[PDB]
Amino acid sequence: MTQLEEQLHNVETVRSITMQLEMALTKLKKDMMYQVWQRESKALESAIAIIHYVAGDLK
Amino acid sequence: MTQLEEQLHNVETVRSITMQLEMALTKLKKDMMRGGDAKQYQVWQRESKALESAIAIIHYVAGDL
Repeated sequence: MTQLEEQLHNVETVRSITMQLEMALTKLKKDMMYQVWQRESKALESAIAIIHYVAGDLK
Repeated sequence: MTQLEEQLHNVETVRSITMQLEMALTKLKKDMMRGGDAKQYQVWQRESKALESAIAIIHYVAGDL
């Protein structure tokens, strides 16, 4: 159980930090909101969507 | 200037978090090289490569380095 709890903790940490990154990018994009600002903001939304998706498999 | 400082500090927070993510992925990686084999390591190798590629994109777009 201790070692399984360690593996679980390492997966949960990755999941938690990925959700934090999603929020940091959201603040970045929200705060910055002309095409180039707009285009970076869409790119950030897309990067956020991606890492959210990829991280879903972590459960 | 308020807008510039706020953007710089937001990009800094992105840098910090992405550094922390990369460190956590390194640890998760040790455990996968040891916890067994089969479906889940190959599932993990898929997921890890995708995660690191998502991080590379974030760096390209946010430019945190």
